[PDB]
Amino acid sequence: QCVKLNDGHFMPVLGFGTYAPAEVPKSKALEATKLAIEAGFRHIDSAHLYNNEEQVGLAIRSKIADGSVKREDIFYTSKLWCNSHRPELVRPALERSLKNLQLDYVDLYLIHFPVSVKPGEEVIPKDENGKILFDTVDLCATWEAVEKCKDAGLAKSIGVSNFNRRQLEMILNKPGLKYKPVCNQVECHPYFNQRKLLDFCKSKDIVLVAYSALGSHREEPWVDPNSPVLLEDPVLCALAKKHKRTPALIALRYQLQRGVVVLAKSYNEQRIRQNVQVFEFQLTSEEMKAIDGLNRNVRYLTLDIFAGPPNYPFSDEY
Ligand SMILES: NC(=O)c1ccc[n+]([C@@H]2O[C@H](COP(=O)([O-])OP(=O)(O)OC[C@H]3O[C@@H](n4cnc5c(N)ncnc54)[C@H](OP(=O)(O)O)[C@@H]3O)[C@@H](O)[C@H]2O)c1
Ligand SMILES: CCCc1n[nH]c2c1[C@@H](c1cc(OC)c(O)c([N+](=O)[O-])c1)C(C#N)=C(N)O2
Repeated sequence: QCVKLNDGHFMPVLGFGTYAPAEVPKSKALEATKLAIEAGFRHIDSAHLYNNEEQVGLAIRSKIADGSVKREDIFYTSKLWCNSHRPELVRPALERSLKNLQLDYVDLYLIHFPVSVKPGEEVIPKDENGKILFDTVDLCATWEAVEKCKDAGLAKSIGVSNFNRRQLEMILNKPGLKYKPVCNQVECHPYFNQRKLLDFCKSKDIVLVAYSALGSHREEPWVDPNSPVLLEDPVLCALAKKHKRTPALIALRYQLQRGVVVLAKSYNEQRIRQNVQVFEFQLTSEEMKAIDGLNRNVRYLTLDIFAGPPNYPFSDEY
């Protein structure tokens, strides 16, 4: 149920995603994470950006308190947001998360996104023309600060998210590198299966972690409502009928059998319990091939508002 990372730690291959649109009350993140743990999830993914780490920490700690799990049974991910890329601000950011969580460490700390924005409480700072106030930071300097967090034991493992191949290489080949990223958390699903980035990551011992595995939240305005609905896919639904599972479970199983760690968000009890069933069955080679055919090379999450700066990751082929 776990993959071994390049720093020797272990990551459960199924993970619970906690992000939800703003309209959703924070109390739901607490209830949802509790249900997820009760249903079998041991890998919990969140972020400072999501503004729920207080709720997600409470859910984790309450499931420790009622004796369901030990801390060591739980793999919790946080992420450093773009308003704290500056080296001197990395640790205060992790420490703030730990304070909100009331946890002693995170199992995994990621650089959330490679484009930096102006330091401050605002997570998307803008000027009067509604333009983003970008910052200028050497992400290599950021990584060194992130490395010290592992030295200090605040994060057991460290990694990145939304990095392209060249940005991975920038870190990987950096003079005096202490720790490789253990993972690259990126968008991955049958419509955008990241084969080249996946091959690159494997070659360097980096785990690929798939977010928006089910076709994403589809939150407006962030995502075009005209974009294909992954869970309504002909092939996934046919595989679903054939295996007496669901399209969601097919999409999740696909990532597992191709060596990808896979995230899945849900605030619904039934689907939360459904999603852990990913372990109950397997696809054949021929089905895996057929899912491979689904690739459309189109992202649900482009973050156009962050395009412009030299670190915008999605302009390279991969
Ligand atoms: N840049 C980043 O690092 C980044 C970006 C995006 C996401 N993420 C992470 O990845 C997580 C998940 O990605 P995501 O939120 O974009 O979406 P997702 O996991 O691909 O899908 C979420 C949507 O699918 C629905 N759903 C869940 N299980 C289902 C099932 N069994 N059958 C049918 N529908 C189902 C959910 O509805 P219900 O809640 O009603 O069940 C929700 O609307 C996030 O929470 C976050 O942790 C990270
Ligand atoms: C910079 C904009 C931040 C932001 N605030 N609210 C958002 C975002 C976008 C986002 C960015 C993420 O990492 C960069 C991320 O981790 C996740 N996630 O977890 O779903 C979502 C987004 C999209 N698409 C949607 N629908 O809502």
